[PDB]
Amino acid sequence: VKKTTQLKQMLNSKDLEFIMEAHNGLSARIVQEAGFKGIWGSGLSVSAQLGVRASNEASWTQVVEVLEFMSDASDVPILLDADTGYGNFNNARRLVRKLEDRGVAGACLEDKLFPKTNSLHDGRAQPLADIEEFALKIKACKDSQTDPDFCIVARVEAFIAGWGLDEALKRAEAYRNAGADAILMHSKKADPSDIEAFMKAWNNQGPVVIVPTKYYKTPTDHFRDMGVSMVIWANHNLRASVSAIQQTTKQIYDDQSLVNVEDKIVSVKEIFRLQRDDELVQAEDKYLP
Amino acid sequence: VKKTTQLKQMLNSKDLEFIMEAHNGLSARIVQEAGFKGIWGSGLSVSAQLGVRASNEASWTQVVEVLEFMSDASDVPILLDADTGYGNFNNARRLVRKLEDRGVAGACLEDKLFPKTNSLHDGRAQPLADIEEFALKIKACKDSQTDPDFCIVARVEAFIAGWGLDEALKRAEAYRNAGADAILMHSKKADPSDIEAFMKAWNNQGPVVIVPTKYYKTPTDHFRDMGVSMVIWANHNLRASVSAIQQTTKQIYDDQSLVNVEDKIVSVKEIFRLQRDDELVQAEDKYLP
Amino acid sequence: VKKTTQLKQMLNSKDLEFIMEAHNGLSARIVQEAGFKGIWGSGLSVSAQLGVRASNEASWTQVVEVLEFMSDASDVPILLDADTGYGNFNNARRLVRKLEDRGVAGACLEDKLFPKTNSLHDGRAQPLADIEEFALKIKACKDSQTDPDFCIVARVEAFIAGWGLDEALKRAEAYRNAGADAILMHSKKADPSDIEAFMKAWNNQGPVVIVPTKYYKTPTDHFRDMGVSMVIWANHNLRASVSAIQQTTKQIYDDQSLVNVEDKIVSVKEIFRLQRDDELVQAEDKYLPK
Amino acid sequence: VKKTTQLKQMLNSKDLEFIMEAHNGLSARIVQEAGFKGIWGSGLSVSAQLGVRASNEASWTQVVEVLEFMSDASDVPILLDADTGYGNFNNARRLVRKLEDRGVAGACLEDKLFPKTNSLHDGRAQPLADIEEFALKIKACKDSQTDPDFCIVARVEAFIAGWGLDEALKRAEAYRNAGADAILMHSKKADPSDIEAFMKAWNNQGPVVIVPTKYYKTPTDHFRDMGVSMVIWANHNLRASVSAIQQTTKQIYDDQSLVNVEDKIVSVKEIFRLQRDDELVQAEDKYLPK
Repeated sequence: VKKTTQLKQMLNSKDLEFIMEAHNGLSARIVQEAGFKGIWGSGLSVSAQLGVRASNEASWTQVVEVLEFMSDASDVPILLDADTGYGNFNNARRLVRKLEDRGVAGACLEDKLFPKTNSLHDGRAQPLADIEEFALKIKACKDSQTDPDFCIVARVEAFIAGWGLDEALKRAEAYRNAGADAILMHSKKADPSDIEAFMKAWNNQGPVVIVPTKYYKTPTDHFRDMGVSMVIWANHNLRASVSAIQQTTKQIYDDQSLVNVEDKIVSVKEIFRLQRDDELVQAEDKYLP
Repeated sequence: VKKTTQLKQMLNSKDLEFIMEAHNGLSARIVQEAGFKGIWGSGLSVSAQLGVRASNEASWTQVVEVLEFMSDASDVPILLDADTGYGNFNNARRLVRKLEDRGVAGACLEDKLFPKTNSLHDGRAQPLADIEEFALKIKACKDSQTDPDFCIVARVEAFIAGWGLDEALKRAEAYRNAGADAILMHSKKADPSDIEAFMKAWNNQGPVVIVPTKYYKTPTDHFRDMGVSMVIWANHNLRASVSAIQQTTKQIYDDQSLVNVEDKIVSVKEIFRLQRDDELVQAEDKYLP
Repeated sequence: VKKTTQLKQMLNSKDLEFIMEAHNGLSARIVQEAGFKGIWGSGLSVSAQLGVRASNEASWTQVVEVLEFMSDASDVPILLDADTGYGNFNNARRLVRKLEDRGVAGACLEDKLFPKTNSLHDGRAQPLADIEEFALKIKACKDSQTDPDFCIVARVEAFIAGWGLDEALKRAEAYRNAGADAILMHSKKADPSDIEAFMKAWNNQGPVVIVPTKYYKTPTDHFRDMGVSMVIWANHNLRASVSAIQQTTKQIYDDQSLVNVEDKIVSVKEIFRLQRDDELVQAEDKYLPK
Repeated sequence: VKKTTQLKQMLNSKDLEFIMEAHNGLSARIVQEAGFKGIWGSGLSVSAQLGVRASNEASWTQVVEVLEFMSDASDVPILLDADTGYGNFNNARRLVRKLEDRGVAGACLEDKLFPKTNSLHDGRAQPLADIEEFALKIKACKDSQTDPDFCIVARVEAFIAGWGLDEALKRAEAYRNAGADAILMHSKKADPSDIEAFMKAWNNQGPVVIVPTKYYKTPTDHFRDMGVSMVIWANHNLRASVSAIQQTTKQIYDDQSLVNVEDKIVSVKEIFRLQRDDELVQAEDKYLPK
């Protein structure tokens, strides 16, 4: 079954689904091997592994190539955190076609104003992309896909930006009506109130995706009770990697020896297995004289 | 001081120097922050993070771009594990110019036959690149660099391939005479005998670089006693990352919650700091109205 | 009707087919609008447009990227001249998988030693890739396609390398038996004698592709008579482009004016048409608020 | 003499300078061999050769990559038409840093709204990027160059956008004050009236670059009289290339022969020369065993 279809089924299923963040081919393979039915191509993680910020410093094609390697290394669908589509509807649909061709299952586009044009840090709510413009962007992507199952998730930034439930609902409905396959409802809060308020008002007009990072103490059954469709574990592999690399690097730096890390890290043979080195060995014996 | 010069000084200094493996921009930054004077752009790690094998599946330009991101994220020199130069002398010197332009400090080229043309698994020693050909490849790289301090490290595979000290010495001397800035003498052994045998016979004709991965129990002072110039901690950040990602992924998969990983990984704010998010914030306040 | 299938039908059709060289997205669209049923992604042309030599200087992914834009800009199949596959069978199949993914219809691989290991130029015949190695490379490529109709064309370098017909025949049969969709038989003669000799000895064991650049005075019907499946017009758009650019640049350099070129070149409106600018104009009208 | 410096001296020289458009490594080398002291990395040409529209469809890194091959194939400075910098000041400076690193000598940024947010076509004058935003973008670019001589040219869209001379002057002064090495003043008229009006009001506050594509009948000496620093021949190699490719492809399509093109296009030997194939031949002789 196509990865696009796999993701689409997840978004539309009656069960709470989960997708795990991965930021490179290696990361993607590990997530797949763990049993996750889906991968979250975190915009934060992809940019951070590259050493750059998540402000579209890396080009959209550079992001796409990272995801191409991720897609090549996984059988489960990857939902790409594509920010706002890297431009207008045209850049978004072009991105969609490229993701589609590389095997990526869907793209998550957010209704934030892009790029940042001013710098005002008052208490005001932050203006977002015009609703009709973003709805038309969603429509353009849906209209441009060649795989009817490719998914477009519309991330509503109303709560994050300082607006309220009414703005969140209006945007969610506009994007869902524009054809979004799911709505990712997000919040900056350390509790699930925004999510709760939205789900109550949403009346299940379509699948809802959430990112519990800040309110991670919330019992997962509470999301099920609310009919949430999918949970995204957004950036934990990247955060775990940094801890390990920082710890491993300092230890070696301090010891000028490998004695205190050798027993704490996977073997090199485990690395070869993750690269599927044996498939190549077999291939070499078959295709080389 | 230029990164090339930084690396060159390290190779020629009277002290045992160390460089730590890094496989992406994030990794490179962490190694730098830890205090390492140099970074080892591991061929194994770069390919593995991409989810592919270390058999030049990723193109040389794809490797170069990974290193471009690494170089952009570090001030210390990166010595790239460039396998055999991805082709003949011409591909090697072209690679050298691109690495040079991206800020990479040096390239390590090995005298293995590339690409693998046959598959015979007998006990015979494995044939390597013709000595004159490889020496000429080294010469071409040295002759093509526009930065006189860019470094070319010649990795001698004689011991690994099954040949002995005499072949290792002959190759080392030929490459050193061809202008190699240092000789990386490697072995597959779980003890330092090959390294010991070579250093005894080498009579310090030039800097020697080693990779203690398999004989990591060896006391580091023993390398100093032998006059080794540099130690490469080859792949430990990649191996540490995989352990963390595998552990973190399984935990979340099992718990369907973040409660058991949140306290074990770096915060998201630590990720922003590694991306130098504050420099951008400052820049936005200065360059945006 | 996938491009792969289109190219495959052309190779297996009963008529002499023709593919025109193109080296970028722009020339690919022009070749298509001209009515050509196929495009030749020339190694000489693609490397030349980039300003590098045709010796694997640009990486295979940079080449694939050029081909991606060409594929996007054309509805007809593109057959890429992929040298030897940029490495061994593994590099070759990964290349095929990437070309498939981007809409490229086929790849032409040649059996020469790669990369160059020595510079001896004595009159001797140049050694080629080991017949079995290359045959297995072809098989590895066929075995790894996800699209059954993707085409692998095997170019035999025997005549060019100095070997005779026997060796040209041996290699071709070997590559055909390995699964090549067609054999590209080439020679460095200014006459079609190597081709006539091979076609006679071949005995229609498979579609044969030729490049008549050097023996261009040979009537095309002669190729139909020999039962040649396809002809490649290998590099004339690149050569024509260079002539035009040199003359135009020279004219402007000398005149310090555009007066003597403006009437000899396409208008800017034609460029916009070739870019399909109007489609975007239409899309903005539909997808951007008023 | 770095390319950056070369381009900068041209912008600040007392003579009317000229840069020829090129869109790939091949045309860049041709422009150079013709004697042009500079190259115009046209946004129209680069996007067109790729077969896409000039609306930021190809990513900035794909554009930079094309420019990298162009830089490698030329010894004279290339001024890249970088639209608006592909985003805000941050995307613009990262672009400048990458262009510097690859040998590109300068970047031309324009003050139009990017990307397009709406499709209203009422007669109204089109709004542009906020003058302060763009000025700060220019400054951010100047502030981030590692090479002091890298050039930032600011293209003013006021006349084209429907605004008058006052606004064209306001923007230009603003961008010049921010540190632009030159101002590219453009108009969509078939006469140089907008340029004459601006040059008169400008009062030589800085080098001015123009593109006389639309008013090409205007004597070039007239631009010298106005004190114009540089002229850009914006897209004639691309236009000439398209003419040549269409004719050549058509000729071959109709004749199913190369007979009527072989004598009208450059020989293959000229392509090898342009690729500098002989240098590689010489290098192999020296670096490959016998």
